Amino acid sequence: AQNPNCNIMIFHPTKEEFNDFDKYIAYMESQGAHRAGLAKIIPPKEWKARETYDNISEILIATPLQQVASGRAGVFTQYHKKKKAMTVGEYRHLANSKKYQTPPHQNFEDLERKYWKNRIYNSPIYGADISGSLFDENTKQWNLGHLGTIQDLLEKECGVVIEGVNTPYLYFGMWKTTFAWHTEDMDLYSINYLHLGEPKTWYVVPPEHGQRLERLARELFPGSSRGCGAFLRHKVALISPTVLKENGIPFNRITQEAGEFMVTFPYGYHAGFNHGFNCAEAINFATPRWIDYGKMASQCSCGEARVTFSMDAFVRILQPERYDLWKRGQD
Ligand SMILES: O=C(O)CNC(=O)C(=O)O
Ligand SMILES: [Mg+2]
Ligand code: NI
Ligand SMILES: [Zn+2]
Repeated sequence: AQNPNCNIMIFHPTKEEFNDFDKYIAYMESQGAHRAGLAKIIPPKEWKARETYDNISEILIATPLQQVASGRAGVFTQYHKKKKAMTVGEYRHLANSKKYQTPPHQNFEDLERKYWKNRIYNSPIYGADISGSLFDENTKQWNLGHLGTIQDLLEKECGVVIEGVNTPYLYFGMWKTTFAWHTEDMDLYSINYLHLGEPKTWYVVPPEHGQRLERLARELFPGSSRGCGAFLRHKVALISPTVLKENGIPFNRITQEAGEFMVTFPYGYHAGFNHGFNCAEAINFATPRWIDYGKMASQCSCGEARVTFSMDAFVRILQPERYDLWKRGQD
């Protein structure tokens, strides 16, 4: 069995290996990369996502989200308070202001310490989930707006033709902006490219141990657990590495820098934070190996998780027993 300790693997494809996306994903899995839940892919030196970022400040963040925390430093939830629209230029200036800027630090480890110590005492503003792409249309390799669609994959594997579309999303971050513990919708893969700026630290639980994290989360967030049998789908709960280690939960960590891709694998729980002003692009995708995870994915039916149009068909075809209850949650 490849990668039996479920370590995060880092890949350095050549320019030739970077041509066929699906083939490279399947290669990484042949080496056991999925067992970690997360892999890093460093593009060949000849590749670029676009020519420059000199012209992005006019993008609009229509609904910036202020991430307000409740709890204790290692075990907290966050809620998103909607703020007035601002441009990326405005948001960058805000990120760099004395109130929001990254503090002086020695290295990534010192910064990680500071994040876990102090996160809850601040409310950083995240420009998340913005439909769009920063890949040049002429970038032919690993262009996250030109991937094969999940609808087409389900059609190829299962023969059924369904409605829905699959487009990328931009994320503008600042110091302390946080992504809560989650798997993807329908336990899909994700791919995330850090276009520019400061790093992003990731934490991940191997898919084979995801239920250990869920059981801890039910213990740590007992009201939430009574409200919903899949409350991590609400994407609000944080648990620190120290707390994970105290409770024997297997996990790994890695820091993504600008110019790097990360892939999350089906049912790989992940969480993390941004080091400073940055911009990432991400999208969900599927492979044939996903289909069995899609069929078994938990679902939030309490009404909180509220998701895209395209998840309807995935539930309807892969989980017909659950469909009626899940759709009641959506409506
Ligand atoms: O970058 C972020 O804030 C969160 N991204 C992801 O969870 C992902 O790419 O799957
Ligand atoms: Mg612009
Ligand atoms: Ni994710
Ligand atoms: Zn719910």
